[PDB]
Amino acid sequence: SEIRKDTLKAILLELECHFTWNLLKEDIDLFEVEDTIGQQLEFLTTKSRLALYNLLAYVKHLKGQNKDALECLEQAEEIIQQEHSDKEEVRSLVTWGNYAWVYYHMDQLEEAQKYTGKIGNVCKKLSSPSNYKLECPETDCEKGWALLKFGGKYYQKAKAAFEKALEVEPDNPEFNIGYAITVYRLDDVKSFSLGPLRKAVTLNPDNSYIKVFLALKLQDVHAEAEGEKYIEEILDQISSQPYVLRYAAKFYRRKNSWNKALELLKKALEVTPTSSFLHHQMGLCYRAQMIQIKKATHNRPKGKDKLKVDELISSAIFHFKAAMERDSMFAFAYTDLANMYAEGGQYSNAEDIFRKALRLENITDDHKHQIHYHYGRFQEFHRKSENTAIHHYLEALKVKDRSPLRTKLTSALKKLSTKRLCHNALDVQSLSALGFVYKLEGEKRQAAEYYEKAQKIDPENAEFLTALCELRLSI
Repeated sequence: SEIRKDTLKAILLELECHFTWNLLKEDIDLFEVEDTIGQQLEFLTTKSRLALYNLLAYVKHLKGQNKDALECLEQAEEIIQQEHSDKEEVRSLVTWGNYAWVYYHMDQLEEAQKYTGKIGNVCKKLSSPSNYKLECPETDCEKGWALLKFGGKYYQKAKAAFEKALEVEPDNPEFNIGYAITVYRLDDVKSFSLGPLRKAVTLNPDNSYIKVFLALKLQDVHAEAEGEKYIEEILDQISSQPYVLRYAAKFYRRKNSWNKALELLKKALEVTPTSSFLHHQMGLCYRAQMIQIKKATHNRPKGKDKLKVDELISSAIFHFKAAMERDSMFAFAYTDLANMYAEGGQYSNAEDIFRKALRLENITDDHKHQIHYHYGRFQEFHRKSENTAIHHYLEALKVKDRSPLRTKLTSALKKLSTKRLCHNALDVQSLSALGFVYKLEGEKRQAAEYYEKAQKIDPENAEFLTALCELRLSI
């Protein structure tokens, strides 16, 4: 019954849980996010797992695995009853909301209704100003973690949420970890997060997770020795924790300690061998060492150095391929592989990989942006095909017009267009590109001038029509 389903849905929309927090699947690589959560769950004391489990449920639902979501929620509830607490029913609200939603998506409306009933009973007994939600620091914290896990588009939101929690308990250890981590990811380099991370470490003395990020930030601001002291402080504790291991390995990698990084990444991979992220990290290690050697030997490594370089290239390729095999949506692996091929002169291979990458549909717009950027670079400096380079820089801008890559893209587009003017009138490609760039930079008259020509050459082009229709609104 559509009527009953919508009637229930109206209530579901009032709840506080992952299903009402605007966490768009399009914004993430589902398999990566699932991998990340699984890694954070490893050998983690059960108590600290609640939020993870709730989030994992939502993620399993996003993957079309509602039963696995049920399993995750069963685990979350068990964690809740394991804490024996007089904050129990309150602590169960998110889990219950997720239950209600998951049962709704399984067309099992009465179950869902049971959970909305429990939630409503709790809200009424506590005389909440809302019928199906309850103002709660814990819930703000949980939402903070969910947002943070959905990536760069959500960091500001995450910060807001942690701050709300922090407004109630400013010295709560967990809230402080979430806030500090969020400001850390926002730092990507700035170091606004240094104070917050120091405080978070102070409030969580035996927590490896927060210390590794303090170490990474200390490294960022050229306080390497202190950071390394933190890393050594957590080494023994993290030997079964792939998630912390990979950041410790990152610290070592950035310090050029290749074998230390590889040692930790190998332990991590032994915990979670299905991980694309971990393979990709290994490949990055091999690659960085190879680059360091080529640099030192002025691009002519001899003897042992030569052997080592070959071996490193093969290892890097191996790991980027492993990462692609474990998650076809893991875009960084494709572009790193293709770029390594391109550097070695292997243009046919680079092209195979790039083409696979350009044909992926269900990846995020950020990844697509970057893929187009890299393929355009490949076209400009290796193929020497300025037209295709223009096409892809343009695509990169269309998909995501305000990123750290915006100036590179716009300047490159202007430069390549001007180079087109050396012997020929502008192609429709270059005209389109300049129209786009100038419209984006605010030069509406010039943009309009370029689109007029683009149109005159291609009269039925819907893009030029729409651009002109829009531009004629101005001034």
